[PDB]
Amino acid sequence: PNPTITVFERSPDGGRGLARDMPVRWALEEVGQPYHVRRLSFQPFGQIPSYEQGDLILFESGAIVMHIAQHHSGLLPEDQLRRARTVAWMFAALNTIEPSILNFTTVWLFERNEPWHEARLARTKEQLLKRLDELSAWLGDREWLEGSFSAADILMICVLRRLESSGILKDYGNLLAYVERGKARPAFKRAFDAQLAVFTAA
Amino acid sequence: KPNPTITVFERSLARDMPVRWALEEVGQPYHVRRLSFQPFGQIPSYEQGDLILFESGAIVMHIAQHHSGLLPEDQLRRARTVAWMFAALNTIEPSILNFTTVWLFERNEPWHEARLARTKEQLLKRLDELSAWLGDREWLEGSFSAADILMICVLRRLESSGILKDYGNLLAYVERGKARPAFKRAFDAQLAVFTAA
Repeated sequence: PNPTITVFERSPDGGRGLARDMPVRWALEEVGQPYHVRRLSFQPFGQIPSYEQGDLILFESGAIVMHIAQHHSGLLPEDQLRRARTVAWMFAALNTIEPSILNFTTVWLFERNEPWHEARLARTKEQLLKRLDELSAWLGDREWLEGSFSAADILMICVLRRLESSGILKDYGNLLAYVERGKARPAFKRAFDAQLAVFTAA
Repeated sequence: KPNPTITVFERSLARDMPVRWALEEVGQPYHVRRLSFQPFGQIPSYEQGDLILFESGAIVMHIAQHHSGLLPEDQLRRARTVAWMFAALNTIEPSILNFTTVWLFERNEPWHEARLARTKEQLLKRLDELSAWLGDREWLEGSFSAADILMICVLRRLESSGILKDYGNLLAYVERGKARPAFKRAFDAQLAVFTAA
């Protein structure tokens, strides 16, 4: 039947589409699968999003986007050489790029109270800047990560959008344009609007 | 299909261990190229024909989906296995990485005991959830899988710290994987490049 995903009824991003349900929503919209939504209040880690389809219950945004991408057309290449490299970028987005971002942004957004705030911020920015240098050096002049738009691009773009609040992507022209390219897609916009409509409802 | 080539440094628990373990578990012979100084400059590279791979999770995935025993055939079982492979490397492993880099690399920095206590509390919460899921189960989700390879390797970076001692079921989980013959064969082959230098 139809997938049911769970989002929070009140988003900490405040209607900015930054929670981990954004990649899921985007993927479902990109694939054209109608889906049901449940709002929650307070899965082995008790987070969002959960993904439900019959007896199957999924967790982790990476794996949800994976399951959507392989049971439908449009998000993964047919060729297995191409498909394996896509999976590499999906893992790279979440275990290589995202932690570098998260370490910096937590200091930048929330740790202004801490005593050695200045010195720790400089250390996490240093590590982030090398990761982005590497990411931007790879992408160069490409439209997407690897050929056609893929589930890796959804994950990488949603990960990179966590850096909008800090303005760090201003020094990376191709990475900035790359995020904008993803945002310009009608599926992103459909997912963004539905996310924003949850925020206005509560 | 030709035998894969992986790439390690001669400097080390390194990221090739899960890849080594997966290849052993599955029985694929493999060549090892050595290096000193992948868009991100990380070991291991995985080369097989025209396919080049990076990311330990992606390499392990590829090994598991084209050979037998590390991924369940059932699509609902298989999907959940992928969830755990993701949870290991983006939910459990960063908490581990953030604690270990304070615990070892940033002793001389004057913000030590403040930062160490915060990362430990965030770690303990992750381990609480992991212990709670695991319970008295042998493995994460049914039979041994590639998720267990990734998780056990992730958890072994906590050996130096001794934090796993208050999580009896997790400590024994690590030993359960270590006692597998394929682990030992992958452990020794990793130790063969350790001694040649």
